Amino acid sequence: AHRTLLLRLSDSGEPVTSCSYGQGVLTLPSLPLPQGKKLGDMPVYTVKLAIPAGSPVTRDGLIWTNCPPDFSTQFDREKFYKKIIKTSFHEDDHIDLDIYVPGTYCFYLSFKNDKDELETTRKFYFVVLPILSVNDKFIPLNSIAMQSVVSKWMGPTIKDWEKVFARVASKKYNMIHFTPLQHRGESNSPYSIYDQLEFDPTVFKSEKEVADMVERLRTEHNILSLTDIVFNHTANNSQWLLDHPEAGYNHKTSPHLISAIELDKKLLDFSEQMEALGYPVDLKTVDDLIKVMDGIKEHVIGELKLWEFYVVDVKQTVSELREKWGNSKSWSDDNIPSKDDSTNLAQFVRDNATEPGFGSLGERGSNKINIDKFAAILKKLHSEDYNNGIEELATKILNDINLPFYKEYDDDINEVLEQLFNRIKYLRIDDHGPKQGPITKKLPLSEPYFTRFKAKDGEEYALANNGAIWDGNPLVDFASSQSKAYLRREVIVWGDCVKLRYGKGPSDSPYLWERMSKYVEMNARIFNGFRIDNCHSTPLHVGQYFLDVARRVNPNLYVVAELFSGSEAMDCLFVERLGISSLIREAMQAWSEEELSRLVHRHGGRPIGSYKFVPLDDFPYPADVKIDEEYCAYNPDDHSVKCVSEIMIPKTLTATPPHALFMDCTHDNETPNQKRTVEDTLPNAALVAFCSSAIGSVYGYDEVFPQLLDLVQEKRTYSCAENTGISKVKTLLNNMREEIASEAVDIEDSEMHVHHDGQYITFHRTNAKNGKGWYLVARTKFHSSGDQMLPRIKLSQTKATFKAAFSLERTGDAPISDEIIEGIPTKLRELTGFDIGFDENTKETSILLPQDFPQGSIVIFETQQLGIDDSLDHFIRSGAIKATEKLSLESINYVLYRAEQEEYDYSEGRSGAYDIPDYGKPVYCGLQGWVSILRKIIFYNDLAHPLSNNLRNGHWAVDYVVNRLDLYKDKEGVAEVQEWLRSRMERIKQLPSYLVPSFFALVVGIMYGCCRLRAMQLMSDNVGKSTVFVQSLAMTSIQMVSAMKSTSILPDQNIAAMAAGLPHFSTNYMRCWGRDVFISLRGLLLTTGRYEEAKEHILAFAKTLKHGLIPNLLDAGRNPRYNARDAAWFFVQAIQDYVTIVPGGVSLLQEKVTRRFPLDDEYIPYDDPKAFSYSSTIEEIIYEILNRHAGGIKYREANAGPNLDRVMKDEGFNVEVNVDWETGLIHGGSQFNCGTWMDKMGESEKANSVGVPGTPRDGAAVEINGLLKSCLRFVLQLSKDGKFKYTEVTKPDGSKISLSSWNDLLQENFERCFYVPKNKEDDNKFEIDATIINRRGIYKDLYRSGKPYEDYQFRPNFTIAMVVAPELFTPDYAAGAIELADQVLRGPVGMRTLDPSDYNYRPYYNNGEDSDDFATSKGRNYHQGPEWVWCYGYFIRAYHYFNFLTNPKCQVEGSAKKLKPSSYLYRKLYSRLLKHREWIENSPWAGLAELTNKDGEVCNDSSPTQAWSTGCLLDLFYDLWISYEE
Amino acid sequence: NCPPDFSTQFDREKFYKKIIKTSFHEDDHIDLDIYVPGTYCFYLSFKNDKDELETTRKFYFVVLPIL
Ligand SMILES: OC[C@H]1O[C@H](O[C@H]2[C@H](O)[C@@H](O)[C@@H](O[C@H]3[C@H](O)[C@@H](O)[C@@H](O[C@H]4[C@H](O)[C@@H](O)[C@@H](O[C@H]5[C@H](O)[C@@H](O)[C@@H](O)O[C@@H]5CO)O[C@@H]4CO)O[C@@H]3CO)O[C@@H]2CO)[C@H](O)[C@@H](O)[C@@H]1O
Ligand SMILES: OC[C@H]1O[C@H](O[C@H]2[C@H](O)[C@@H](O)[C@@H](O)O[C@@H]2CO)[C@H](O)[C@@H](O)[C@@H]1O
Repeated sequence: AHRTLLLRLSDSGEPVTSCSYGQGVLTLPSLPLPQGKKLGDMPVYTVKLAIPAGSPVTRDGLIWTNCPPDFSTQFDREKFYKKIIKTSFHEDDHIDLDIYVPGTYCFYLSFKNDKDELETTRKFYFVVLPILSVNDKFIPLNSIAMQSVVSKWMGPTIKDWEKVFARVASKKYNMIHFTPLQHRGESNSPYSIYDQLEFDPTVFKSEKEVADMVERLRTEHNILSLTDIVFNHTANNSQWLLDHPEAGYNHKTSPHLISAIELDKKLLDFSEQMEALGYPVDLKTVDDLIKVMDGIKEHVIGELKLWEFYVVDVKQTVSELREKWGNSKSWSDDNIPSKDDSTNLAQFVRDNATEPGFGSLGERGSNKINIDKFAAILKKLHSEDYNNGIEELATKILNDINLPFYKEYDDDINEVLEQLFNRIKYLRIDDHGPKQGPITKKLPLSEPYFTRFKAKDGEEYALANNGAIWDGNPLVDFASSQSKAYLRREVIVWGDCVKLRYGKGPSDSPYLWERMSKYVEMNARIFNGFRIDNCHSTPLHVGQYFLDVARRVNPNLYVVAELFSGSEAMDCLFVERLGISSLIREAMQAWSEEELSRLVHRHGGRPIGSYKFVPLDDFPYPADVKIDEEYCAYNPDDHSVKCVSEIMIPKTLTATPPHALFMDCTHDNETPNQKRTVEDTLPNAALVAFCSSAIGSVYGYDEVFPQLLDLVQEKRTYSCAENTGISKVKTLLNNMREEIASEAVDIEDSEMHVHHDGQYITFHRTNAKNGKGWYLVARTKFHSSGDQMLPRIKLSQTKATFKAAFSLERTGDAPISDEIIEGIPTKLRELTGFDIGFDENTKETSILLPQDFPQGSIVIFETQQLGIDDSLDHFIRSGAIKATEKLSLESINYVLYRAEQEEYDYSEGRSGAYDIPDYGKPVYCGLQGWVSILRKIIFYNDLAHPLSNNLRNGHWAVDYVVNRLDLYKDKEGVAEVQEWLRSRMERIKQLPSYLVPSFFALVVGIMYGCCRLRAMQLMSDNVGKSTVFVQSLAMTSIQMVSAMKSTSILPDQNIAAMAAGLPHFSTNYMRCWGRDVFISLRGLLLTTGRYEEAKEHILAFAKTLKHGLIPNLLDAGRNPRYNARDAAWFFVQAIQDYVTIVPGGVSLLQEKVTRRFPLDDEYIPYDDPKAFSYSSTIEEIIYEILNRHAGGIKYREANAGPNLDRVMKDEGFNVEVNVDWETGLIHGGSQFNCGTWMDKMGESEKANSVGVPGTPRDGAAVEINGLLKSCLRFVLQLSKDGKFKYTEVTKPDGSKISLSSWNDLLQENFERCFYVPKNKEDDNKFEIDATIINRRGIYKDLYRSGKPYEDYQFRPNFTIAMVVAPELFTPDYAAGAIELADQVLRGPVGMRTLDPSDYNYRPYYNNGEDSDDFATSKGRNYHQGPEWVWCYGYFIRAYHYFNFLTNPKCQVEGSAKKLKPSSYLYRKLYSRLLKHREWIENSPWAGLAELTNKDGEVCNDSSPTQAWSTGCLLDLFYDLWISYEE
Repeated sequence: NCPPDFSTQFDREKFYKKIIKTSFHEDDHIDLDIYVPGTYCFYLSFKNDKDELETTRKFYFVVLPIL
């Protein structure tokens, strides 16, 4: 059906963690194949790789992976296959990896670097677990019960072994771990394997003999089998070690150990003649201890030549100086240090005149000096004649060279004998190991560090034997040249075993790799898996190769490993590359009760009430996505991985901690009888069995054997005594886990709580799906530590049921037989007296233990959380899509957003946002306010967050989500969304309190994603198919477009009105601004597809025309202050954008509005019969704007006075506009007016700025004139097609000018007036006064301005003209001018409003400063430094256009021979949008800010989400889409 | 760069798509309807043996005027 997982990648190709589970591995969940399907009928899993659009990896990117393309192809570690990444600046690319067989798979990405070179990422691995079945019943990996049995203690017959099989089958173990069933070595230790390819001749005689026995275990007792596989060593008496001695490290293969060889055979030879002089041959005195140390000091150390292995032979080098003095005898460069600095001169010969391998160990005289270069230096430093003090000088230098080698020797020798008398002490003088036997040939004082033998070839070789250094990184081969452990005697050896020298591959040891390969695949044909002892000491490349050979034989190979590397990161890396399926954890390692509770806590599961993952505001919602319309397209027989909700966003693949196999006792650790007591066997195994993982035990733990069985010596056989000790309880524990294994699946599905009080340990296993759970109270018996009483156990909203209870008591000591390993007689008494009280009011269960509950006892309770059944998950994950069926792009605003000021409008100031105690209020009243807070909470499972605490303290926030929609119930689809929330929140309140936070965030997250998907479906294709960043930008359209009660765009009705920004531009007269609305109209309404909403805004604002201008402040239809010279031209530009984009957009021109003002610029009140009066067409409105400007405007603001503006002076109200008809430019404004987008009127009475504009833009502004040229071009081609009637324009005196002539006037004079030439020799043709100038190569910001220096200020306003009227700019002038803005005026998110090099530059805006500074006080800096985000949009829109025309590197051949931008340009565009994507990601408001202080500094006064901030970035994405993506 | 119909004007650099019907047996025939005399050219794009995009030369043909 659907076995697909989503693996999202970052911009650097690294996998993205969906949740924080800790250091882990991309493991895919172990699930059975579909009903009646084998390996190869279909892919086991499909990993959907998601690459971000426009990311640096997409540039000529390829996905490499060693995943075979089909089931027919075998797996190869180093054969990677190509996959092409479909590059796009809008749409992410998805690449499927079909996997047909479990194993280890990795992937890396290759791409074109920014240096046009090739670059490669890391290799990222992911493990597909094997499928474990016995006959035809699937065995979940976390329900494995493994019984480890040692071969040599099971009897001499195959049927005598099958007696042991029946015993462990009654205890209901489902897996048996075998110590290697091969022919054992001399010492008969199970791990010293004589021959790897031959089984034990005593029991088996063929491979089929063991294969039939293992298959018998499968069909008879329903038990799988696996063995140990030994890679690191082999027995010291293998006949192939004689035939092929190079398989281990010897004096030929590893020459550095020659020094350690001559020391090992110097001690076996010493211990054999030791007794002759032996003052303390075998004693236990303090004087005895020192006398053997003196014997070591004098009999071997003094007889080992002072060790020339380090020291250069002093006199034998001087002898080799006179011998050929007269050959190569000359040096050159003066870098030879003076003899005064003896240290520098001594090491200078070390770096220059030395033989290969200086410092390293090897042969006896391994460290040597190159004589021919040394004598050449001696002749250059002292004299060419030898007798001139060379014998003195050459010896002085060599002695100084050997000074560090001598101190390297004294530090080595001290560690040689300190390790000796500290090891001989414990071995002989019994501290904890009684073994003071007289030195024999079997047991000398020296442990054989090297196994000596005579081979074929003639030579007598000397291989060593592995072991373990006490402390040290296990990744360092103690036999390799990097370690000095065999020399300094820092190795605890195993004489039974012998080195296995693998190299970099099969080339260093051919026969060893071929033998181990055939040895691995032999056991792979028979058994179900392997066990690797000390896997951390086996090299990676060695373990990788052989485990892959095994998986080719047994595709369902189950790998266990005792892995204790340096850290958790190295443990995960070994699990990643080797394909380990389970890690061994030992419960006997816990020294105290608290360490056991912490060990059990690590492998028990997740906390109770843990948050569930949901796609939120960080996912793409493709409008064309498949949907489980009622979460019903699932069949239990398909065994498909489920999506999170009705939306079919597949299950995310995230790193999870590697699976654990918890062993209550292995075959190497001491018995509970030894480390603790025998009674602890019951509570220890119960705590382990309750963990949500695989469990196991060694044979004898359940049968309470007295002490740890010596794997080397002991020959006794396991007892056939049945049903001893815990055998009854393990049958219960394993049978109970079989009931749980049927439904428990992933990591979020099993929860846990563990408590430790004194000697008691509490375990509460809970299934998060149905609410069924187990409660374990286990009193541990580490020591007999007196009576302890456990307090009253309290379970909230839960009912408990007694299951079973036992006590383990000791009845004397164990028998002492020489034939049979018999355990300690124990009584298993069932317990009673447990009182389970249930309060029928508070629904609280209390549990009291009886006083007869001795240490070493347990009691298991079956428990069930109240309010949860099996049908709870389906009821929450269904119906939300049908509930959002009737939602509109307007109605989604009330479900998801609504600021507190917007909510006060509908609620008259009564409601607002829910206040979270000890935190604050969410940013929006809708679901977005919750999602913005919950995403970080769900990611970290922060159950201690103030919101998490409040959710389980009561149902206030639960009812708040449902009760909000009463304000907007009458709107389209909101009622059905509220009913889905009402029914689901009602069902949630019936749950336990501690489970409400996880379920509250799940219901809110599901409805949010359905509302966000519904939005992408209602929008256009370019938005509903793009990256999260583009869709997040598009959701700002829903944040701003809303219906209100205190304001609107129409004076007679209350309809949808685009707000300027939230929350400070949303209510009353502060909401609608004509300048802002039509700058954002193309991005928020046209790019998104809200064509009808864009028409309503154009028509409504057209009604409020006056003075041939559009009002800055639109109060619906009453008092619309006309303080704007900028607004009317952005308005007429939005009309062109409407007609250009909307199909049949020319119909807007003939739309009849009811112009609420007379043609003559007068003043009619709201209630006036002359308000409706006449009708106006958009054709007429556009012409009225063009001709009124040309004909000369003349007006003073109506109702001027303190009532209008409390700061504007009287002369400021009379602002005017006229067209200079020699240039075509539209000038206008005064130094007392602020009629541009930089609208800041001073209001500081302490700085004396009241009424003084901070940025008065009087004269010709680049924005106004650029929009004028675009409007003229639009109406010219409009008449050429027959859509515009008017073609004449009258000038103030009375003459007529054709509209074409006005367009030609600007075309011929715009660049001449504004452009500042970069060379001073061209200043004579561009109307420039060079005395007042800042930088050259700049398009001016103003023309004929009141302040002449403000004319030449570098401001981002010229880019608006570059976007709307590119014909006014010669390409090379515009490209160089906009490159200056990129280096100087471009901030990280916002565009610097003023050149930082200017003297008026104050980039910090703090409206509320009461100082005497003419700028900082009362926020006059508004547009004099601060970085605005919308100007960034117009900047990059023209940065892309003019770099595409100028720079030849920004162009590449396209289909149909249309010039398309290069990846070099897309790379530069993508980089300049990273800060915007980070901003909208990590902001509580799901948008982009209005303003930013200097260099990205957050401005508190800035509105956190602004309409035209995100709308101008959507303009760029639509530009690249509508022009190239065809 | 042949216009699709007589209403569409001629552009030197605006080329139009035509799909080649691949077959191992049958050749494909693609018609180029010309409505006005002038200079017309055609080139072919295809998937290279390197799985890349490759283009042939521009091949011109002249339709003489009617006098
Ligand atoms: O209903 C009648 C109406 O009459 C009066 O309205 C006028 C104001 O008195 C008058 O000052 C003016 O308001 C203008 C202002 O002159 C102009 O410079 C501009 O102001 C900036 C602010 O300087 C700036 O700080 C910022 O204000 C934000 C602030 O940063 C933010 O942190 C938060 O506090 O919200 C503030 C806005 O509420 O941005 C603005 C806007 O760019 O624009 C102002 C609005 O046009 O002209 C008004 C014309 O009606 C009375 O004063 C008013 O109370 C009456 O309701
Ligand atoms: O010239 C006054 C005008 O420009 C200043 O900028 C430059 C100036 O253009 C240079 O000639 C020289 O004087 O360095 C000045 C910067 O220190 C001021 O920045 C500007 O505010 C002023 O109006």
